[PDB]
Amino acid sequence: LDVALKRKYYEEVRPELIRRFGYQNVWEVPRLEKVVINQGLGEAKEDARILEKAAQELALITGQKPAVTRAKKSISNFKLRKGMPIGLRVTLRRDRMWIFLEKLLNVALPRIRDFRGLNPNSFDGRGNYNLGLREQLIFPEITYDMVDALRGMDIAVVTTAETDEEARALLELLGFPFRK
Amino acid sequence: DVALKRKYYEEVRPELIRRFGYQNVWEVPRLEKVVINQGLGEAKEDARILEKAAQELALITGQKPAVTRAKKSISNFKLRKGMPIGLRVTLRRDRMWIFLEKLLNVALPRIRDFRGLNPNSFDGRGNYNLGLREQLIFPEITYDMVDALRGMDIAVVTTAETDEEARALLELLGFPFRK
RNA sequence: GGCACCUGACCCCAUGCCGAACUCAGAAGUGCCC
RNA sequence: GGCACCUGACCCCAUGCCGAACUCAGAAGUGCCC
Ligand SMILES: [K+]
Ligand SMILES: [K+]
Ligand SMILES: [Mg+2]
Ligand SMILES: [Mg+2]
Ligand SMILES: [Mg+2]
Ligand SMILES: [Mg+2]
Repeated sequence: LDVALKRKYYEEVRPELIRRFGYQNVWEVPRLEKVVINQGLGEAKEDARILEKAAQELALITGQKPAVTRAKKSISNFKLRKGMPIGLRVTLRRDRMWIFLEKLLNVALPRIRDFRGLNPNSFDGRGNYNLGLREQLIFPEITYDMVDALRGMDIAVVTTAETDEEARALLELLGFPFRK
Repeated sequence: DVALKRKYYEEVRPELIRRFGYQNVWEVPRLEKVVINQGLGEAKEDARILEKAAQELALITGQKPAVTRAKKSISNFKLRKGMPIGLRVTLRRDRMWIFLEKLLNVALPRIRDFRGLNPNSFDGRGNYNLGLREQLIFPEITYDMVDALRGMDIAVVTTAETDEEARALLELLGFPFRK
């Protein structure tokens, strides 16, 4: 399972984190835990062929089956208000996560005109990074293009770091193209 | 009574931060769960003493024990695939606190000649294990139902990354370590 | 409003045991998107 | 041999997605019961 971004973590990223913060044992060094990708529908468009087009492209770029999230309790009862399926969700762990981040950061994000870098301030206060991408994402597989149809998918990079400063060191050194 | 929790949140967390210098209160080690594993005594090869034993541990811990059995993978001589080898309960949150309080404010004191706890029983990742062989230390275990169960292997799992931090946690909580 | 984090379980629902997980909850907690 | 930790997985089994959980696996890994 020779993955490019994984290889970089143990080879480069891990040894330098143990320097910046000097961790006692190798198991306290922050790691990547999961990547949750959420492509919402926002009820702005209801066509059924939307959920299925998104469900299938999201599955190719992630290599995993998306789960259909749904509206729990009801809302405004006029007639045309709450559907049922409200978006797609996939949780990437292990190898599929290393492969998705390598394609996202190194081939998809760069092949975008309107891109200067990621906002280094989008950290949740507990070591996790939150991103929102409403552009076209070009992947080796297919092209994720629901720019006009749906809004932006919500990516959450959840790590084992305890603080944001250690979360971005991991991410900075990992490859994430920020602006700081 | 959840008095051991108050102690953690009022005394221990601040004393640990002082000792190790945690910048954030959520990095301070805490108890995640306690797993109890009871071997079988007379409840073994039976289904009436095994019910009085389960309800036995069920009252000691506050929750429904789980029955551990021998993996199902028979060869060619079909004679079943493993019967019950014991009971298991995973204590988290309040039930975990209440059990740790009883354990040291009731169960450990009822032991005669008690030395202390081995300060070495740390698994290397910040967790602690101990075995309470002979009972009569738990008020609940009724008479005429004592040898229904053997001794319990306890595993105190914490969020502490090392034994050092884990030990400080336990010692500040009030575990009577031999040392 | 949604996903992630955080925290809980009154409610649907859930645990070979465990609201750990799954489910649910949360204007006046944190991040991001609309 | 059991539980916990750790690491791993189409072998039974499993995930609204996810070997995260559940299941299973690991003499020559750590801890307590042996
Ligand atoms: K929770
Ligand atoms: K595991
Ligand atoms: Mg984190
Ligand atoms: Mg630990
Ligand atoms: Mg459920
Ligand atoms: Mg299963």
